[PDB]
Amino acid sequence: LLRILKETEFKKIKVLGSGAFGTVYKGLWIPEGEKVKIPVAIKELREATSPKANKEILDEAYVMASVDNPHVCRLLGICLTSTVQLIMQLMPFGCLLDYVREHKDNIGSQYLLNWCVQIAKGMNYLEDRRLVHRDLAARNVLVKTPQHVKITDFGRAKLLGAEEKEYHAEGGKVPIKWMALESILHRIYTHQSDVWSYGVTVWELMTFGSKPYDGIPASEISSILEKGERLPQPPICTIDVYMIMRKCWMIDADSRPKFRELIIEFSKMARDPQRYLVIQGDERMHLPSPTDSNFYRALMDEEDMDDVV
Ligand SMILES: CNc1nnc(C(C)C)c2cc(Nc3ccnc(N4CC[C@@H](O)[C@@H](F)C4)n3)ncc12
Repeated sequence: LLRILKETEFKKIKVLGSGAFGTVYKGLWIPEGEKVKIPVAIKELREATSPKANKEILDEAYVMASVDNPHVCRLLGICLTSTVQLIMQLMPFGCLLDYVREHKDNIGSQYLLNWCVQIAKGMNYLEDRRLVHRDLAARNVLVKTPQHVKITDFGRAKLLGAEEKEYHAEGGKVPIKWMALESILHRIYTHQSDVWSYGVTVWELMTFGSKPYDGIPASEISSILEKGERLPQPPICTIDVYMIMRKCWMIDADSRPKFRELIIEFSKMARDPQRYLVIQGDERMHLPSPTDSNFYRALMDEEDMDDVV
């Protein structure tokens, strides 16, 4: 289900982010000279000749091209010339981690709890398609509007065979602080280790983007986990939200909740959000509406199109 397009049909407008793996641009799809110009995000591979880097972005593209759900990001297209470029939905905002750090002062309990529900729904969808994401984290959730988020960043995701429970991973670099103990010790990943990561992701959100285990080095993490230490109760959480988090980090992976249970439990809480999260100044916090997000987008496109002239 890869739609392979010509590189010449895309103009890059602006850089939205860059890391060691590559660059994300805001681009325009221009298939007909000057008559159609449609905004898109383009992720471009830096190391065009590296077989390992090509492997990684193509695996990402494959997983991303086989998903279709409102709480999950999908691949619109690919270009395969001298390098690889993934063509993706352009969001007005970046990742949720950056979002919660920047907009801390106006984020209320209803938003935090809707985000929990939406990520669980997105993960439930992925589990139903046999996908183990293996890198769920607040930095890997995108903001489409403040009311609507989506799971992305499928570079590490694996498609389990029918009825198979586990993915046994090779060696390499891994995000220790989001991983289940069995993943650290034995390199085993499942939907229930994805549940462990989900609990860390909730904890990032409830702390408005604190780094987990801040101070403790990565190589110390499995030791402290085996000793029974876990991420601390965020200040805004009542015990009922923190217990859900703590259930996600139990040693027995089958004693962890399921994504479907997490959708039901967070839905219930979202029905009366201020009982479950205690935020000061909750009732007078303003976040942009969906129509504001379109305004912001039209505004940004106006100045960027003036810049290209
Ligand atoms: C201010 N606007 C923006 N800013 N940053 C990003 C990235 C850098 C998070 C954006 C990303 C996107 N669109 C998509 C859609 C689906 N997947 C992504 N990727 C997934 C893989 C990651 O490598 C990153 F490219 C985020 N981006 N739209 C807008 C962005």
